[PDB]
Amino acid sequence: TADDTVVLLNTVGHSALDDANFAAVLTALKEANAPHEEIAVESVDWIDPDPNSRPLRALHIEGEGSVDSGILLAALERSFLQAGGRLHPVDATEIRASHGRVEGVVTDDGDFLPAGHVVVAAGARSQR
Amino acid sequence: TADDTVVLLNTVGHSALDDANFAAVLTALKEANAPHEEIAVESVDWIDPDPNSRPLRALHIEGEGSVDSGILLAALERSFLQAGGRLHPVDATEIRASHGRVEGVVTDDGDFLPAGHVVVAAGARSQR
Repeated sequence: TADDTVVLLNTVGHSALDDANFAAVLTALKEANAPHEEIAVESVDWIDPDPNSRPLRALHIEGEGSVDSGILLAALERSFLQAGGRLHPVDATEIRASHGRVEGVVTDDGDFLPAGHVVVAAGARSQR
Repeated sequence: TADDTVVLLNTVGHSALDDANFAAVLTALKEANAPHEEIAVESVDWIDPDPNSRPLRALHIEGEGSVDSGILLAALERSFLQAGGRLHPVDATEIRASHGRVEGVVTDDGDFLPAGHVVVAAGARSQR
């Protein structure tokens, strides 16, 4: 959805975070030889801030962009099926292991799925 | 009382004045080849602003300073007497002129002072 990012510095925050972090971003960009420049705030397109909340410094970072997370998920699902992956729309309840090896996964419908590899990427539920 | 001036840009004002005027100061300094530099706000000595009112840009102007107006007035009075001036601590009430020439000044004590030269520097009362 975008190729580039503009980092804005305004005074609606702590100097001890926002001033220090703006300097650290500028430094980290220089260290990594990343393409960027400090630009005039008047050259940032579209923004129409409250003058009392407006930025006084702006940082254009080239090749630091954004994705539509919904279109990304759809494209990952599509790409998974295309490569022969199978989607089973149930939740794991329990990982089964014995003698220090994975056997598979009990699902919340009562079934058991056997496997020699289990990758846990269950977000905030992963450790539990 | 000082040799140098720091111009501060904060967001406690209109962008249409403060942003335009900061740019105009920077421009006028560059045009005149006047000694100055845009400095980090963290390098401005003494200031301890409210973070929500703090400056995000600062401009050091070299050889643009200040005087104590009270010591200046005392020094001007002293220097006037030294050069043969006489201080008469009354106010002019009326300038007298005839045949398109100054005759002198009626003072608020009722007296009349004759002169061939009258210089009006009575601040806001000068035109009246």
